[PDB]
Order: sequence, then structure tokens, then C-alpha cells
Amino acid sequence: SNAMRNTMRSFILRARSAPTDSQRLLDEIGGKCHTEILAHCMMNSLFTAQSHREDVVIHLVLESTRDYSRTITVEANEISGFHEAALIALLVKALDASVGMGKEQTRVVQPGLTVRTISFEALLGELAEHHSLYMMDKKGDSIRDIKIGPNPCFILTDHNSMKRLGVEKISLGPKMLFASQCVTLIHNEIDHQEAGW
Amino acid sequence: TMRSFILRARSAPTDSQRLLDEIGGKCHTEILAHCMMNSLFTAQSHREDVVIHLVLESTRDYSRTITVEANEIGFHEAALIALLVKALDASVGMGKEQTRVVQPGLTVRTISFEALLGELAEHHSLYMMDKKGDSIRDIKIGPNPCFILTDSMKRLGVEKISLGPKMLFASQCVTLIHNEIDHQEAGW
Repeated sequence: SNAMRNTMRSFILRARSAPTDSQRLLDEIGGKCHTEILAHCMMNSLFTAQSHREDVVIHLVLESTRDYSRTITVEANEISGFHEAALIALLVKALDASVGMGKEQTRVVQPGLTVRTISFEALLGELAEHHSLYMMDKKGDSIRDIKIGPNPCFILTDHNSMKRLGVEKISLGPKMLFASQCVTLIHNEIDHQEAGW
Repeated sequence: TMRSFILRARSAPTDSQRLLDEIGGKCHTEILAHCMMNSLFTAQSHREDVVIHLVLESTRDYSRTITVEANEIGFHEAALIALLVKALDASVGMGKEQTRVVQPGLTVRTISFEALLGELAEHHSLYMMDKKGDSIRDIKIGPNPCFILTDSMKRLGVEKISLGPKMLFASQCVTLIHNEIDHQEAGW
């Protein structure tokens, strides 16, 4: 193996129960669709105590729709608080800007915030090229026992087409965890591997 | 075994209203809820045998300690924050060194941070976040551990640990602490 330099970390939250409708989104906070998890995932994936993390991208694929899913891409680099309402707000903003889009389309919302009518599977297609793709599997190999690829990208669900795309299964531990908790764990293991300890 | 956490929420108001006003405020009240959610809940269900003590310090008089016990007690910010508001409201009028039961597995106390440490030091293995501390991965977590989390110590016998190279939110530290005990106990 090579001595890696620090690379982009990406995450994909497949929120299949999540409304693409701006208002039905704020409605599901604490509701059966559990819309808080998106905000926590955003928090954990982009923020530490001191700073925001450099070079992180989260893709939120909001699926529950009358037409196309909205893929909301947040980039820690250009996104100039971390509580549930403020991050959920970033979403509503991007959702409002997506209304009336047709298929296979892209709309800049603000610096480092984009919305796209791209399928989950199509999006994987694009990331599959130059990213190391990973998914969660209680029966996958412990993450502490693999060498995490460069430009890694982690599929988290709010819950073989995959094997074709080179998607490798990993596990973070014995227990079932919130997607938001998976984020912190992933980040931490790459922080270790990068630091060498 | 038992797992415990203490969160010294210095500058977290003991008043109910001022707490709600701090959701995303100068003092970030949201992190109390997140600490609770991560210490008490997994995706499958609540955790067994977990206790969290929240020490709220921004007080007129005495600070309030809210102990939540996983065995006894929505997971979103407003639900767990509501638990706290109920607890602080149970605390109005309390004297120094008092205890008041809010509901099964919810308790409010007018005991100090160090006063609580002193008690816990009797039986718990005390631990502290320190970027210079041993890596949690290299030590064997002691029996009945308690993890101090910020927003004399050496005398009480608390020993320093680091979860990694970076500076995390208290709530992120809870996740990584649980996950390490989870590993050591399943023999991973």
C-alpha cells in the first residue's frame, strides 16, 4: 500500500421515507418518517467542536415523492448553527428551489449547496468512478480491520447492482446505530488511520 | 456492567425559559438533547444499564443535576429538551443538597459538580477527555465506568483518555465511548 495523503470524505444518506415536499418535511420531525436524523447526519458529518471539517461532502437523497427524488449536496468547503432547526432549514431552502424541476437536472442553491433530480442509483454510478464506495453491514468486516480507500464514500440508509459498482460491506460494531452515529464512527476511524494511531 | 456519563453544562441555564431560548444560542442547549440521545438510544431501542447526569450551572443560586436512567425513563431535540424543562420546573424552590423525583428514572438535585464527582468516585471508574490522554482503544475500560464531559481531578483519581486526534462535541464523545465498550465486551 501507498502512504496516503488526506482525501475527500463523502457520505450518502438514502432517506427513502423522507418527503421531497418542503412542509411535509418539517412535519416529520419526531414523526414516523423521523426527519431529525437528516439534521443530525449533517451535524456529525461536517462539524467538530473547534471547526467545520475540511473536505467533506454529504449527499442527501430524499426519496418520498410524486415524481423525482431530490439529491441535496452540501459541501463543507463552500458552505459559508448546528441545531436541528438551522440545518433542517438549509434543506427546506434547497427543496423550495427544486420545485418544478424535470429529470436529470441541476440547480445551484447557494455556495456549496446543490439540488439534483438524480436517482440514488445514478448518483452511485457517478461516485463509483473515482470514489471507494462502502455500505453498512453488520456482517461486513470491521472498519478497524480494513485499509479505508482514498476518497471514500459511505452509504447510510435511514433504515448485485451494488457489487457491480464495487460497493464493499463494512461493520462499525456489534450494535445497530442511527445513521447519525455511524457518521461519527466513520469519521473517527479515518481520523485514526490518517493520524496513524 | 453499568455505564455512566456526566456533562458539565457550565452556562446551561437552570431556568426553563432561558434554556429554550438557548436552543442554538450563545450556550448551545441543543447539545444536552444530543448527549441524551446518544447515551440512551440506539437504532433498535434504548440501551440497558446507562445513566446520564446533566449538571446545569448557569444559576441564580444552586446548580441543578438531572439524572436520567435508561432502564426507567421521541429522541428528537424537542422531546428530550421537554424532559429537561419538566425537570427544571420540578426543581423550582429547592434548597441546597436536595433531591426531587421528577418521574421514574428522572431526578433533579441541587448538588455541585465536584460534590457529584466525590460521590461517584467511590464506586465508579472515573475518566476524562484529554487530547494528551491514553487512547481509549489501548486501555481496558474498568468496571462501572463514568465519563466526564465538558462543554483536584488527580486527587479524585480520574484518569485521562483521548478518543482520537480531533476535538469532538460532547455528544460525539458519547457515541465513541459506547462503541469502544461495545467492542471490548463482545471481544472484537
